[PDB]
Amino acid sequence: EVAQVAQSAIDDFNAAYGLCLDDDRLEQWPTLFVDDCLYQVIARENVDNGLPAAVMYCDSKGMLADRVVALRKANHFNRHLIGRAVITGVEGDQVSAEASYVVFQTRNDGETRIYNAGKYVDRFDLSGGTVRLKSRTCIYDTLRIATLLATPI
Amino acid sequence: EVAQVAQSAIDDFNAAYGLCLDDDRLEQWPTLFVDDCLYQVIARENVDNGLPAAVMYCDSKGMLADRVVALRKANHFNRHLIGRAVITGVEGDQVSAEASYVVFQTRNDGETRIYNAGKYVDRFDLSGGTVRLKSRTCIYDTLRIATLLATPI
Amino acid sequence: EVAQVAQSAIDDFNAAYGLCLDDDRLEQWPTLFVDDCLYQVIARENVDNGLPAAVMYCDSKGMLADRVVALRKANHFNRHLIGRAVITGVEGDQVSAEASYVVFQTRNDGETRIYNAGKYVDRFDLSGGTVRLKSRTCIYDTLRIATLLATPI
Ligand SMILES: [Cl-]
Ligand SMILES: [Cl-]
Ligand SMILES: [Cl-]
Repeated sequence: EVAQVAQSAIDDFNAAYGLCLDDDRLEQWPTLFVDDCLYQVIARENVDNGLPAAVMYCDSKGMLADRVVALRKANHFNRHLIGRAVITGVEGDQVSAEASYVVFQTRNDGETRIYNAGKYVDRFDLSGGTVRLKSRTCIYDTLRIATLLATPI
Repeated sequence: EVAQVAQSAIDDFNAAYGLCLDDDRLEQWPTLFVDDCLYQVIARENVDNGLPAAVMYCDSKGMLADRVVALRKANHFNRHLIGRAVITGVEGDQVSAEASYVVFQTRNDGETRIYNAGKYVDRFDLSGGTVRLKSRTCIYDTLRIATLLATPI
Repeated sequence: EVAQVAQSAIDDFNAAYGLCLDDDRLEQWPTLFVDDCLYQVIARENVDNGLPAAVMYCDSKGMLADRVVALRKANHFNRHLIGRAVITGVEGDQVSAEASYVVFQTRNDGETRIYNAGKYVDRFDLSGGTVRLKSRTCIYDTLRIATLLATPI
């Protein structure tokens, strides 16, 4: 029962996380994390390098918010499909999980292409009747990724 | 418990809806709607225009059935992946929800391409021990879409 | 309740099955099947031919293991997205189900492409407090598929 509850909570979180970004409700995105959080976007191969280079990196909620503010100030259509989560550990109301994802993007030419494929590797805080990310690492396969005014994965 | 029940009902509906179309069981498709229904397929940008042009439009079950009949009479391989649904409102046994989707298509050259990416915006009727669409709007990103003898999204 | 239990078991199985292959934990893959199993990969159109040609075929766990051994001995990045399962029959603790899937692949040029789209047609053994495949047929749309040292779908 407790397993089913955490599974559903995390899968609901991921569905709403994808729709928040795809709908361009970027202001909601930082609220899905705890204040003292970690969000990063790193290439699959870099997750073995001595110095894993993140191409997007936020080590506080303030940095998440800074990104949303900048994206609004210095103003494609995105679509996430996120797989069902695999829970990989439970220590009380802290739950680790992973879920595959693909972000599809449609630009001005009108063709929808695969923009970024990867998997989320997460630590969720399920305390206090809520579901928020303590840490999310987007471990990605696709080489080309936006480096200027990039919308979150 | 009631939330879990509606969530599961809608996610089961979407899984079976995608497989019905992909398997070419087109005769089942109109049965997934109530009689006095609305099905439409509209571009993301048109959902702000003064006159949102739908490229596929049915305002009764009779129109759904008319499409299936025509597709059979005047005879690609499709594959849907549908995200988990986000329930956006509940008024008794009427439930609104949204779910991301991508339809992949394989034509005679054998390459599988992204045909149509979007999100379903739905009103479900969960009354009377059943799950049927009152209305489904497929809000889509991908520019090119079939305009002759188009299979439903 | 029993329906919800089988649904969750199968959807959890599929999530972990995709991640096992994508993570290159190929040694886990044969363990997801019973010993006297059937795994095959067959083109959609061949599922009507008098002699349906399978392009990947294993009729025991020994054959599954033989493939993993060969892949290790004679050494792309893959990403599965698997749809929610539709349960198509239940005879005690043997359950038939189907689920759409797309395997995305990223090769040396760095572009992520659609490698293989299809649906799983499965017979699950849910006896003895466990979830294992009795048979899985991957019925696929995409023409080009690896024929040398192919990683499982
Ligand atoms: Cl920037
Ligand atoms: Cl027509
Ligand atoms: Cl081989």
